[PDB]
Amino acid sequence: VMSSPALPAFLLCSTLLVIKMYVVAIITGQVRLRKKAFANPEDALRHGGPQYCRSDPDVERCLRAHRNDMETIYPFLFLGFVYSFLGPNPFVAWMHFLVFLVGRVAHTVAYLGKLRAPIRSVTYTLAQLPCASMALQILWEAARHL
Amino acid sequence: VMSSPALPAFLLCSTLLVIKMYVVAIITGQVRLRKKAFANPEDALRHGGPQYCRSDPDVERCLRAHRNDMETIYPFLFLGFVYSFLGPNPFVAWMHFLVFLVGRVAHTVAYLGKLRAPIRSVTYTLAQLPCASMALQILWEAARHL
Amino acid sequence: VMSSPALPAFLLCSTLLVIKMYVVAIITGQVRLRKKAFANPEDALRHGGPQYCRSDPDVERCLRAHRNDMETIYPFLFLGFVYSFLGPNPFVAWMHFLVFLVGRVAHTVAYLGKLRAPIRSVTYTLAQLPCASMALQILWEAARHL
Repeated sequence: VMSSPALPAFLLCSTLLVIKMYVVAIITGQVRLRKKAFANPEDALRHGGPQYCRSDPDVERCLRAHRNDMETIYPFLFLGFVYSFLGPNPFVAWMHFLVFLVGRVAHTVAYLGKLRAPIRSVTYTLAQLPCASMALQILWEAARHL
Repeated sequence: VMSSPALPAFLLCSTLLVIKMYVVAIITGQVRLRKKAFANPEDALRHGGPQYCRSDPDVERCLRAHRNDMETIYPFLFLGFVYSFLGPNPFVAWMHFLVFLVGRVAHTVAYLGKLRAPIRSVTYTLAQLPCASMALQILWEAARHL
Repeated sequence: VMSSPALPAFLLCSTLLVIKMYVVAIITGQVRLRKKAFANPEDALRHGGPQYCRSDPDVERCLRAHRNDMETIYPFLFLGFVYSFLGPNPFVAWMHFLVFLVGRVAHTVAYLGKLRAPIRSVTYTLAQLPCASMALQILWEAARHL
């Protein structure tokens, strides 16, 4: 965890984000039960009948939040790990990681809370700043070693 | 592959899971051809006409299985790799990795086989146990290094 | 970046692919605005009214391209990283990585450009060759260390 001074910060923020995605998956399963909206007939028939094999607007929203996480956290997991080893200023580094962690946690709150536009979209942009900063840094760093 | 005693177990289980996802992608393409259900008009027009640009319940099921894999295996790939280096008891470690591998392989069998509830849901929960165990371990380990 | 001779090639191709996915996300947001097709009512109400909470065929296509990237680049990110450390012939290695990079960049061009079948499907198969080559190599390498 100490092979770079930035790596505990990265691993802390990264695993909190993975746990955070795990929390989104739990919430999705609870909305499915409460609105009785199942994607599979074998699920619906178990919970009351085939008419519960149906889509629901609130389940659809949960699925959109999880998908957006996969579009952003998974690249951060690669980028921040590699960036951790480009020996960033460990302050700047956890600033990157913390900005991303705080922005992504805020993103999920704005999506599932149905918060008015443009809250969700602002949080997405903030989180992408450290990632973009990290990807450019890694690119020059790798490019100049070719 | 030996920078930690847990790492061959992790890499073996991890790559089997990646190959397993690759197998799910192959199956999806075969259902699309057999039911003639294409997502894109350029695909449909190539296979018989625009009326084959259509959704199918069995293709939809394949897409749900692949998506659930992305929600779970990809975090395991990060978590199990990092956990491999927290020097777990290499028995416990491959127990984590094997429980996850066996549970996820069982999950895909239950989804695409249309197995009665709650088989698919039980397999998902078993696989998430080692991941949750791994994420908590990594969190304390990184937190205490900050 | 030099802990293996294959690793700069891998990191260069990998981050270009991550940036490439980031570009796909940007394009998706622009199609949503131009066709006025929003997935959330809080978004639609902000851009003209609830009738703009609607699906669009061109937004749907962008989402399919991003999803396919997640199915393929994310495993490459794991596989190519690990393969980088199995000390491949650094020529073969960047050949793997370059074939994947060039194939995946071509895949996105064929999807969003609505190119006639089977262009998109050919590019997907080319990119999967190095990944399959990498996964088999990692599997034997890890299996024989168990």
